[PDB]
Amino acid sequence: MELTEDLNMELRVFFDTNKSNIKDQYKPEIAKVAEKLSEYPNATARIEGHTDNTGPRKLNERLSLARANSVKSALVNEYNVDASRLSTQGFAWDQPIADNKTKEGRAMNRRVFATITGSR
Amino acid sequence: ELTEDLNMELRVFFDTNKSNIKDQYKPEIAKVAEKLSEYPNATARIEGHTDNTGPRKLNERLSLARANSVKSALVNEYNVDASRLSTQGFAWDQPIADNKTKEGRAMNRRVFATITGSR
Repeated sequence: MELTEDLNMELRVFFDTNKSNIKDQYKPEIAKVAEKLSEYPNATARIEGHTDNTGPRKLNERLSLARANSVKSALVNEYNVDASRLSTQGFAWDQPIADNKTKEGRAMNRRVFATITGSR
Repeated sequence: ELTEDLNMELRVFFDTNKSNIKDQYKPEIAKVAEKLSEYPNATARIEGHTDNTGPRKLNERLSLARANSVKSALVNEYNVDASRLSTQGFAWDQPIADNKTKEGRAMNRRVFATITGSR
């Protein structure tokens, strides 16, 4: 007998300008991700952070990575997920998903998108 | 967004001329029923086969009887809705082993069921 269940999950977290903290509104989503990572012990997560295009380049390279690491930290420290199962990478303002010329668009760009995949 | 995809393959083997489900296969059939409940939209494609010995008509009926035997166990013993399960017999047309050997023929007298679903 061959039995496989494949998990596919996408997480989206947004941040305030120049901030890398996890706003309470996203805790329920992060909790759901931790739950599935427990339900699928072999699953891994690709966490990628981003920034809008305002401010010094290096500040944003660092900030984008800090955002991705903030999500990883929440999973690792609050939910005890094995750190090695999660990758983090920052892309500064290089991959926008919205218009940087508006407040709303910049808000969409200050984000962390994570893809969780794996089978059991 | 979140999704879970189910992919299962059940393999049941039969003795010459037989289409009964040997008790050793009940645990696996039980597992299939469990997953069909966990993934309510799942369906199964049950395909029966025979080795190349005997009349063509015997094997056309036997291959299908084997597939239906698996379907019947799920429907009657596990209350699985019949419409979610398709059955088809291929006689000896799709061997997976050499019919020249005893063990090869044993492998060919089978029913392979593919279960797919998502939630």
